[PDB]
Amino acid sequence: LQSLQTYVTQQLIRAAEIRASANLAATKMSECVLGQSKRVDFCGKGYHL
Amino acid sequence: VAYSNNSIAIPTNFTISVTTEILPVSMTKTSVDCTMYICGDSTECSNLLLQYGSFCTQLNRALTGIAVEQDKNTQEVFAQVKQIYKTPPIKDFGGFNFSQILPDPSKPSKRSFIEDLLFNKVTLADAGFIKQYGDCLGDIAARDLICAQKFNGLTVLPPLLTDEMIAQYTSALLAGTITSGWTFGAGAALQIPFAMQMAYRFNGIGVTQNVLYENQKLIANQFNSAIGKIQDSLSSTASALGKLQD
Amino acid sequence: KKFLPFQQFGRDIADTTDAVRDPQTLEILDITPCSFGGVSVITPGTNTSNQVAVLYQDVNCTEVPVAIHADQLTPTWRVYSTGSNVFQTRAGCLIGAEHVNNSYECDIPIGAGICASYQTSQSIIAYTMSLGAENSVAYSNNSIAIPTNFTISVTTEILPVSMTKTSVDCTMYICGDSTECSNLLLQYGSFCTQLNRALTGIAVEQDKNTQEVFAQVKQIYKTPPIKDFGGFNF
Amino acid sequence: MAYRFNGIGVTQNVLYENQKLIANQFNSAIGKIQDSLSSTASALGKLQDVVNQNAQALNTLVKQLSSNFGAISSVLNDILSRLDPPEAEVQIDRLITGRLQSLQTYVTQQLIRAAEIRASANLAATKMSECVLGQSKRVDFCGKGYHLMSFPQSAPHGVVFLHVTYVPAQEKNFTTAPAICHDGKAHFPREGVFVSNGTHWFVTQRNFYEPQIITTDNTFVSGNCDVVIGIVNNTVYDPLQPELDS
Amino acid sequence: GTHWFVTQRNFYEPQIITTDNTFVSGNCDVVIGIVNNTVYDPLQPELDS
Ligand SMILES: *[C@@H]1O[C@H](CO)[C@@H](O)[C@H](O)[C@H]1NC(C)=O
Ligand SMILES: *[C@@H]1O[C@H](CO)[C@@H](O)[C@H](O)[C@H]1NC(C)=O
Ligand SMILES: *[C@@H]1O[C@H](CO)[C@@H](O)[C@H](O)[C@H]1NC(C)=O
Ligand SMILES: *[C@@H]1O[C@H](CO)[C@@H](O)[C@H](O)[C@H]1NC(C)=O
Ligand SMILES: *[C@@H]1O[C@H](CO)[C@@H](O)[C@H](O)[C@H]1NC(C)=O
Ligand SMILES: *[C@@H]1O[C@H](CO)[C@@H](O)[C@H](O)[C@H]1NC(C)=O
Repeated sequence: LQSLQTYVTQQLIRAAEIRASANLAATKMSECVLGQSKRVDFCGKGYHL
Repeated sequence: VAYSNNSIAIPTNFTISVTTEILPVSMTKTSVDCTMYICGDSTECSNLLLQYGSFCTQLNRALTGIAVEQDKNTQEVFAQVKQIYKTPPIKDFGGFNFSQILPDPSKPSKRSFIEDLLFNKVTLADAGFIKQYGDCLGDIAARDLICAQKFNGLTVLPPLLTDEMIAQYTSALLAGTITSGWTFGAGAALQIPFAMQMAYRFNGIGVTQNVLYENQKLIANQFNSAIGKIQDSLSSTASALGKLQD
Repeated sequence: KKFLPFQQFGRDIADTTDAVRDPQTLEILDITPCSFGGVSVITPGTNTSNQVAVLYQDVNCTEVPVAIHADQLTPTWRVYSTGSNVFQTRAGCLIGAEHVNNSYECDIPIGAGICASYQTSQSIIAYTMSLGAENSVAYSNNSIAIPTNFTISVTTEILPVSMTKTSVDCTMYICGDSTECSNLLLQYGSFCTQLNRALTGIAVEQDKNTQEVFAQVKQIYKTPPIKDFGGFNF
Repeated sequence: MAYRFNGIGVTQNVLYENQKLIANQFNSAIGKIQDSLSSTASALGKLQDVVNQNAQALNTLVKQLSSNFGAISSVLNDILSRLDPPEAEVQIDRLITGRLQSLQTYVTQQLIRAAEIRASANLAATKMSECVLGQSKRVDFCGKGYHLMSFPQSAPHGVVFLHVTYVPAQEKNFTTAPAICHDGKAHFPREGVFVSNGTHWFVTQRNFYEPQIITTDNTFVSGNCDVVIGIVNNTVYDPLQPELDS
Repeated sequence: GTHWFVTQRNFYEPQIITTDNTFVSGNCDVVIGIVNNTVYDPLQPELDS
C-alpha cells in the first residue's frame, strides 16, 4: 500500500506537469497556428510569420 | 555595439528560418487493480484488506481522473476546429512546396513524411512494463493469452484518440492555415491566395508587401531549403525528440 | 525454454511463478494467471433510463465465458456474457451495445474512437466517432472571399477561482478527549504541526487567489443613472 | 465600440452606419445567453467539480474512522474501557498509524488540488487583466472570434466571463490581383485587397466588403510592374487631375 | 553622407523625403539634433495652369 501510494502521488505530480505542458501547447496552437502573434520569442525565435 | 547618438543599422536583406518546437501533450493512461496488485485472489488477504477501508477505491478514482484528464488534454489541444478541411487537388501555392508536411494519400496512414519520421524516431525499445504489455498484442497467434491481468492487474488503457484521427486533425489544421489563413480560426473559412497571406503576414511585422512581391522567388527558395534542412536534421541520428523520450 | 537439467521452476521480475517443471515427465510449462477484475459499464442516467451495457476490457469476445467463469455465476451474468449484441473492438469486448455504421458526436467515450449514446425502442448504441462536418475550400490562385455581413455573438466562459477553505484539528481527528492517546501522539513528533501549517497555507492561498482576481482596480466606480448607451441594454 | 472595431481592422464608419443593427444583435445575444442559462443546461459543471470533489474527499475523511486497521475495534473508547495501558498501546498505535496515513493522503491530495486551482486562478487573473481591462489581439484567448469586449460576472467558487466577439458572415467570391500596373509602375494596396466582380476593379478592406475606387490616396507605388507575378493591367484614378483646370 | 532618405525600420527601402510620408509638428529649435534639408512636394513639380 505504501508503494502504491508513492506511485499514485508521483503519477499525480507528473500528470499536473503534463497538464501545464498541454495547456502551454494548446495556447501555442491557438496563437501561432490560428493566427499571427506579436509576442516576442513565443512562436519560434525572431519575427513570427 | 558601435553605439552613438547619430548612427543606426538597417538590414539590406533577410533570411526565412524554420525552427522546431516539441511540447508534450499526454502520458500513458495506466489503470491499476489495487486488490489484484496487493494479492492474487487470496480471500484471507481480501478480508484483511477490507479492514483498512476505501484506499483501493480512492486510488482507482484518482487514476481514472488522471486518464480522463489526459483525454481532455488531447481533445482540447487537437480538436480546435470542427470543420475538417480538405487540401485542394491542385497545388500551386506561389511556388511554395508543402509536400513534406501535407498528408500522403499513398499510404493507409494519413501521416506526412515528417510525421512518419517523428513516429519512427520515438520508440519503446528498452522499456519495461510498457513494451512487455505491448508485446502481448503482437503475440495474438497463441490462444488463451490473457495478458490484461497477467502483470498483477497492471493495465494500460488505449487512448481515446488514435493516431489516424490526430493526423486527420493536423491535416485539417494545415489545410485551413494554407487555404484560409487565420480567417478559419475566428469563423467561417475564407479562401485567399497564398501570396496575399504572405503579404499580410509580412505587413503584420512592419514590412511592406512590395518586398514579398519583388522577392517571392527567393523567399520560396529559402523556405524550401529550410524545409529540406529541417527534414534532413529530423532524419539524422540527433536526438531532437528527447522531451517526449523523457 | 531450454531448461538445463535440475533447474525446475521459474519466476518473473515480481517473483511470481511463470515457468515450472512437471516432477514426473520432466516437461516444461508456462504459467499465466486467470482472475479478471477489470470490467467497465456504459450506462445512461438512472433518471433518464435503466438500460445497461457492459464493456469487457482487453479480452476477446470468444474467451469471455472461460476467463470470468460465467457458467458458475447467475444466469443474469451469463446473459451479459453471451448474447446477440456482442461486439469486439480494440478496447475490448462490448456486450449489449448495438453496433451501427453511422457516426455522431461522442457522448460516452470508450476508447480507440468508440463512443456510445442512448438512441431510440430505446437502446444503447455503439458507433465510431465523427471528427466533424466534412468541408472543402475552393482554393484558387486568383480568387478571394470577402464577407459582406457580420454577427455579434456572446460566449460564456467559466473558470474556477477559489476553493473551500477547510481546517482540520489533527489532535481531535486522531483521537478525541483521550489524554492517554494524546500522550502517545507526542511520540510521533510534529506531524500534527505540519498538517495544520499546510492547511493554513492553503487557506491563505485561497484568499490570495480571490484577492488577486477581483481586486484588479482599487476604486469603486458607480454606474451612471441614465442608460443612454446608443441602444445598448446592460 | 468604434475604437474596438478599429482594433480588429474594421473601419469605424461601418459601425456608425450599422449601430442600430449592432445594438439589436447585441441585445438579442444577451437574451439568448440569459434564456440558455435559465434553462436546465449543465454548463456550470466546471464549478461543480470543485464542490463535489471537496464533498467526496471530506466524506472519505469522515468514513475512514470506521476502519479498525487490524485493531480489535475502531472505537477509541472501546479499547480504553476493555484494556489496560500495559497492553492497550499495542492496539492504539495501529489506529494511530492508520488515521495519520489517511490524514497524510488527504492533505497531499488537497495540495495537488490547490495547485490546480492556482493555475486556474492565474489564468482567470490573466483573462481579467486582458479581456476586461482592454482589447486583446491574441487569437482565441478572449473567446472564439475577433474579440471586442468582455464582462466578468461573479460565481460561487469561480468567475464567469461574457466575451463579446466579432464573427463575419455572408461570404462572397471575388477575383483578386496582387498589384495593378498602370503606367509601367506597380501599384499596391495600402491596407485592403484589390477585388473585382469580373467587370470593374475595386479596393476594400480585408474584414468587410466596402468597395472603393482605386486612387493614389489608398495606393502606393514601388518599382516596375514586370517582376510582380499575376499583375493585372488597370487604370488608376487621380483625384487631383480634375482639379487642375485653371 | 551625401543625400538623405527615408526607409522602414526593418528593411532598406530608401525613398525621397516628401510631404506624404512626413508630417509637421512644432518648430525646428525645440527638437534636439535636427538637420536642415529640403523636402520635395509632389503637388507642384510642374502642376500649374
Ligand atoms: C481474438 O479472436 C480473433 C478471432 O478468433 C483472433 O483473430 C484474435 O487474434 C484474437 N485476439 C487475441 C488477443 O487472442
Ligand atoms: C514417473 O513414472 C511415470 C509412469 O511410469 C513415467 O512415465 C515417468 O517417466 C517417471 N518419471 C521419472 C522421472 O522417472
Ligand atoms: C429527470 O426526469 C424527469 C422526468 O422523469 C425530468 O422532468 C427531469 O428534467 C429529469 N432531470 C434531469 C436532471 O434530467
Ligand atoms: C455496416 O457495414 C458493414 C461493412 O463494413 C456491412 O456488412 C453491414 O451490413 C452494414 N450495416 C448497415 C446497417 O448498414
Ligand atoms: C493560376 O493557375 C492556373 C493553373 O490552374 C494557371 O493557368 C494560371 O496562369 C495561374 N494564374 C496565376 C496568376 O498564377
Ligand atoms: C553627438 O555626439 C558627438 C560626440 O560626442 C557630439 O560631438 C555631438 O555634440 C552629439 N550631438 C548632440 C546633438 O549632442
